[PDB]
Amino acid sequence: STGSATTTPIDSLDDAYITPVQIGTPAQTLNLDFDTGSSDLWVFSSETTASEVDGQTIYTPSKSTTAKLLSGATWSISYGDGSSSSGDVYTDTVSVGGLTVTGQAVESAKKVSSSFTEDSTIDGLLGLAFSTLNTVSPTQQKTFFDNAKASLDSPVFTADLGYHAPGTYNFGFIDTTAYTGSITYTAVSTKQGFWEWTSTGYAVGSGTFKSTSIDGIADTGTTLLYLPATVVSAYWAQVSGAKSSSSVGGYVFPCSATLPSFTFGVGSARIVIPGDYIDFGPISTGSSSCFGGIQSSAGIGINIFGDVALKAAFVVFNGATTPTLGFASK
Ligand SMILES: COc1nncc2c(C)n(C)c(C)c12
Repeated sequence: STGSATTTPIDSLDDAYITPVQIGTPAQTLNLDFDTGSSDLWVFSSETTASEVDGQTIYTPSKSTTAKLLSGATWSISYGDGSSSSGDVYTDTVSVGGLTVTGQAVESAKKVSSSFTEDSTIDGLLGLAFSTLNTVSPTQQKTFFDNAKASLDSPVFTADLGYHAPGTYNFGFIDTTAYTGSITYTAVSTKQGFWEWTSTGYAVGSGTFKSTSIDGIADTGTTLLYLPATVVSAYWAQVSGAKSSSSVGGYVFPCSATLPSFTFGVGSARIVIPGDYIDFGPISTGSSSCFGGIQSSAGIGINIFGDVALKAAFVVFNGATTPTLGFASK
């Protein structure tokens, strides 16, 4: 089997991407944030505290003839941005782009933090990291990909995120029309539960490439590119007036600037992030200070190849017996 679904930016900044997912019988379609940095499929639901729902579409398990309470199971998650959610668990039929898993754990939120309530466009998350990170207790549950894997034509999924435009998540096949040149594959460590790999270096604009190992994660659920402070300082030094602002929470730059590109290494290959991808617009409405898309990972504890980086590539998440990541230009 295979599946193919379109993923769409939630806003004009590409803060996140949503992908429609069918849950239950008859289908209930929710728009979920596919997140290769976590491993829970959780949704706003008929059980979510009413004052914490503000425009999201909810899953109602009592209206699904295939939903079953997973007795005694609970879940609770906290994300790198300080947001959180928790609740109980059902199993139900879940389909993505024509690919169906029966008995998928669907984690129903009883509580969500304010940042989830405030984002009316995201109805929940669909985790695509390794199932060892799944938070369900006392019986840990498998991701949608993990459950689908054995049925797929090939044990892979691909992320093809758009810049200010729709893109695609495919399961079970590699669309050879979706990228240019060849796909360069690189080793993955699953020891922390992430799609963790080592970039071979970087360049800023038309500058020379610096060969240096940068260990980080491929995370579709993180908006920005978070890299070591040395690398980030070298980038922003090329932008007149750019500075790190503790009051704003990162590097800012004049909105009048034209940003340089940023290149990252994948083995001997190179992925070029155009400068425009690094512009996140005014820090507040009407401001002439703009927020940067490359930020320091210092004080996160891990480097994160988030959407800013991933959207410049066609990315293969290879879940073969020894997982690997592939990157191609597009
Ligand atoms: C204008 O965009 C922003 N402004 N201020 C802080 C931000 C943070 C922390 N992130 C991730 C974005 C996209 C920001």
